[PDB]
Amino acid sequence: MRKIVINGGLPLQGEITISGAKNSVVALIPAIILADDVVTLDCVPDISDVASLVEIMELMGATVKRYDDVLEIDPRGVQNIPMPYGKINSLRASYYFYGSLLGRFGEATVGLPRPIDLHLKAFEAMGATASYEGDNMKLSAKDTGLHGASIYMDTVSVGATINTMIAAVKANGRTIIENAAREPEIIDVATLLNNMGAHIRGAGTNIIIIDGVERLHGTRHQVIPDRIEAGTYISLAAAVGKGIRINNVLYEHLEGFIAKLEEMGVRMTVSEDSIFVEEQSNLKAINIKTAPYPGFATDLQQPLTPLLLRANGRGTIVDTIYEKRVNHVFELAKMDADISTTNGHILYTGGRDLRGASVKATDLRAGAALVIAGLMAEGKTEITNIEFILRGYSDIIEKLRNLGADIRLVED
Repeated sequence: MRKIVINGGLPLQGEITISGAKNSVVALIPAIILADDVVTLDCVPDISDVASLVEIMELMGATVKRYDDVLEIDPRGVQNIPMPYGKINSLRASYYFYGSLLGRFGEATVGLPRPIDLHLKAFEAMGATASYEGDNMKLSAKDTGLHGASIYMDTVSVGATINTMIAAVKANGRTIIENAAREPEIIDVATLLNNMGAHIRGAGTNIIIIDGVERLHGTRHQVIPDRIEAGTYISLAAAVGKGIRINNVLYEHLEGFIAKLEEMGVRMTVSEDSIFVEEQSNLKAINIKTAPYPGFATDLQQPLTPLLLRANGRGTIVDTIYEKRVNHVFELAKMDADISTTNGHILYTGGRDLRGASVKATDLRAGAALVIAGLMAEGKTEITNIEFILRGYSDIIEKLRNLGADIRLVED
């Protein structure tokens, strides 16, 4: 079993590039099926989910050219065929094919082995009912096709919002989505569709209005950066770096995260789609309270924690999304960090230097914190159970080594 060995204390310096948003690309790819021509995607992350999606597109009749970070997909040869369960079960959001095939063919036969009910509830309003026979579900629209409807999301859902929006652009009439998700991935998908010739308004707000169109042409879209991976490296560069420029990062997708950094005293210049983090000193301890977008992302409270340990004073970290996301606390405490837990609150007192130890990555974002803390601590830090970290952050070991860090993979 492999592990990450880190000798910290060294100042980091150089350039680093953020990969494409995973949560966005999984919706962009199946949405291409609606197009009548080739659609090109730029800045596509090289992850297992993308590779899996490409195989499915190819199995349904789509030709795909893959090179650099670019995906050229021709959806013209896509056939209306059922999707086998043994090919879609390994997918994150395979339900994004639902709204895709509904707008394209008016039906979708899916294999079965509940947050998916909100998707169906929206499809129901658009005249699409789901039949169940054996181990298969077939979403079938009316003979006239999908039609617009006033949909109020009883629960804020990123998936249900996107899936509804995908099936709405090629429907008949006006579709209004109230209480919709405001996440950046919603805007990214809507941007792709609008550039294909759709009519989407209010993307990014609580009210999205879609005016259906008959045909959709091709276009070229650039996938938005992973805002979480961005905030991870920004927190890293501020903690141990002395001059790191984070490339391919949208400042407008980290409004809440940036505001908290400025409260600490984090100095940084912003130009183009990049952020240059200077060498930090005299940081102030702040309080963190996670919230739905554009609130403080719950997937950023852990990678920010080591930077808070660099700060001076005491603060409090509260996660309203996941009240039990504290599996990083004990591991950081093993590195001589003044961090503890009570109820749901995460107490911390930054200021004192950390010491290298043998820690285990419990989850993805927690392990990212251990890496940052590993670069801070004096001595050697060995992190076990890191297979999901290497998948969460593509080429992370090489990226940090190019920053001047003594990070290394050891297959034990």
